[PDB]
Amino acid sequence: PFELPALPYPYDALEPHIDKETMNIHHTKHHNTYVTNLNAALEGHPDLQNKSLEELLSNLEALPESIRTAVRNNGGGHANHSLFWTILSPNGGGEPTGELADAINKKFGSFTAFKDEFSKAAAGRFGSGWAWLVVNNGELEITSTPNQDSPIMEGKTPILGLDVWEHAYYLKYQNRRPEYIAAFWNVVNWDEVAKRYSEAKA
Amino acid sequence: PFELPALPYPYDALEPHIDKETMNIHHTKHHNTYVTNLNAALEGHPDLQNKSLEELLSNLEALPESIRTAVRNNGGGHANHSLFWTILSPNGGGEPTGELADAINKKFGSFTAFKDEFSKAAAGRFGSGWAWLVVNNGELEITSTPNQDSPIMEGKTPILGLDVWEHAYYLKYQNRRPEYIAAFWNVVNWDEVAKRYSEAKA
Ligand SMILES: [Mn+2]
Ligand SMILES: [Mn+2]
Repeated sequence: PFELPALPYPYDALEPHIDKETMNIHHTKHHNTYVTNLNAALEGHPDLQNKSLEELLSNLEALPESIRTAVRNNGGGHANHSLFWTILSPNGGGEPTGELADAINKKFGSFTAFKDEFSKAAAGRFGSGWAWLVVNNGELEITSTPNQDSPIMEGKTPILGLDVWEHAYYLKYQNRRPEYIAAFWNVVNWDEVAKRYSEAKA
Repeated sequence: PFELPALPYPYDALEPHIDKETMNIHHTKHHNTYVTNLNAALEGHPDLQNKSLEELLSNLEALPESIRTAVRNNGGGHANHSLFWTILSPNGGGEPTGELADAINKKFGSFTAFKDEFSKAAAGRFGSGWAWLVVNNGELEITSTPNQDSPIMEGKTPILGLDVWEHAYYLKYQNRRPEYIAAFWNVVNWDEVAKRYSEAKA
């Protein structure tokens, strides 16, 4: 079944940009709740217990109506937060390089303009949701989704996401989401984003 | 123009059920932001500037296309928090009385049963939103809405509401929303809910 992934860094590694208390609660309680509920939803269906998260979220239409919403919300929660951890790093920040930077420069004109568009999208998502950079049939684009909806449901491959649920920033930033977004850029693991872009292109 | 209402009690008054810090921030920053953004969307539209919040939210389609969303979200936020403050009280708690008590026993069986299904409605609202006791053509019903949507848009009159945006409970309760839902019952101003129920029946 599905398992809570271990973090690749200590819970305080992202200070002062994300507080360790938030990292611990976000991971051990928010994320792990999504995993347990996801597993609970599929307990009665050996049909589905051997399918990847990507397969389930691409075939939401086919799942029984009794669990469709559970898989949507808890499967999305698991998929989104699993990606989130990997694209953070205490050694992150800076700018992308190589093929990825070249792709960003062509679609958005500059890395600066990409940051602005991504920050605007993250600030504009009313209520709970996520802001994404995705690969959509070989092309980069910025989008945002509500609640725990994953772009995989729309046939898009996420390579970078920013959780803008209030639980991701309230303890430290309270209502000041924009400076949580500003702080986010100092811990982005661009090497991981590039790896995911290299893989999504295929 | 619309203005941020004064609270009829100190920020200290609902302890230990709701922390003063949250009350202060919820009022002067979250709610205030909704009011200012509502007034800003209406600037340049003097035809809309003497219409009540109820009239605005009931005919969102009549509003121009470019401000419709701003009014739904910030108008809804203003209407919802305005009601929220009035149904909290340091002298609250207990059970309803009289007309409202009979209407609740009749429709839900008993105050305990109504509490149970109102608590589950509040807990089951995924993401941001509100739990409501509304009057719908003279009849009581429990419902919930996403984000800052107000049941006034559907033609229902809210007489009691519970804010379940994470900012409403995260500083004190973090992920434990049910703990916050349970504490909410100790500060409910049932007298206010009664006056509202009395007036919606007209
Ligand atoms: Mn989250
Ligand atoms: Mn609120």
